[PDB]
Amino acid sequence: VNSFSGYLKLTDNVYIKNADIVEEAKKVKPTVVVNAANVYLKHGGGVAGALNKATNNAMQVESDDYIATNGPLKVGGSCVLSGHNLAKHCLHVVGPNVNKGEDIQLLKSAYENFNQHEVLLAPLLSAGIFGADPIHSLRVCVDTVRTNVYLAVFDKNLYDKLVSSFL
Ligand SMILES: Cc1[nH]c2ncnc(NC[C@H]3NC(=O)CC3(C)C)c2c1C
Ligand SMILES: [Cl-]
Repeated sequence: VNSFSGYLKLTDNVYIKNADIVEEAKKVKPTVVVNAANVYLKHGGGVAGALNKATNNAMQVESDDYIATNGPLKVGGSCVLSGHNLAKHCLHVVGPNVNKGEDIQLLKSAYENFNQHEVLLAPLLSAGIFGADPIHSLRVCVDTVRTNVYLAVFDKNLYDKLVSSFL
């Protein structure tokens, strides 16, 4: 049993809810919140910009130190950093950005990072301003993630479409 409330069960291990991941994290304080990151951990917009704002820019400060030490992530890669006031940990995962020409086959590699954590709160990778089809992102998620993933979908219209089209 966990504290996630109001989710629709899609599969054995995947759950979905129309919710702002920021407000959901502040309420649940999960062990792991997933950020829709880029390789430079520049959290300007989309989910990343929103999560960072909720930490009062502490996420960005920590991220800049991480990059100064380690260099950029790989597309499809991830790193674990602090969850600040939102979660114990933040798993920064780089889905491919279609508006940059990045290979969509890397979306599966991106979701594989979730399997290193028993339970996570997460957005659909490469959705929103990353330019991929959210229906496809949900499908890759279901077919790749084996640990327990709670998806927060901000847009109500999109959430309804994702549920009604789910096979
Ligand atoms: C403030 C905020 N909270 C979120 N919580 C979950 N997902 C988010 N966006 C990623 C993709 N999922 C969507 O519904 C829209 C999308 C960009 C296609 C967000 C955002 C921008
Ligand atoms: Cl986003």
